[PDB]
Amino acid sequence: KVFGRCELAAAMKRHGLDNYRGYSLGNWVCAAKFESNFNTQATNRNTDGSTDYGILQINSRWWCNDGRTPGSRNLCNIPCSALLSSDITASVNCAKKIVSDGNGMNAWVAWRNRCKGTDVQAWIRGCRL
Ligand SMILES: [Cl-]
Ligand SMILES: [Cl-]
Ligand SMILES: [Cl-]
Repeated sequence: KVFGRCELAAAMKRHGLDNYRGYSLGNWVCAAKFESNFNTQATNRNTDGSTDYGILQINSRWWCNDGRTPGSRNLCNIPCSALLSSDITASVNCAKKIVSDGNGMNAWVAWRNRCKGTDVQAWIRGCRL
């Protein structure tokens, strides 16, 4: 599913991501924009052989099981395929664990490089939330 910008903001809020660990909704929407362009089915293969999955490009080295990332963990206790669903529940619940892991949203390199320090509220501007 490719979400609309406000549609995704609303879904993230519904699932308790808004201001989670102090990160406003615009941060999460911005991260999703640059990780996946709001496409739940996004996948990308990393140089180390791991793969990133879903709207927040969650990585199989630590967070989910895909059966083909040697030496990896599955800390969210989910198949990576769950992160591709039109229902963002699994992605949100896993993101909550990731952002609580110590480095906040810096876990998402694209958030650090493209969202951090910017006017992230622009991502939820105009949205009925
Ligand atoms: Cl915001
Ligand atoms: Cl594996
Ligand atoms: Cl980047």
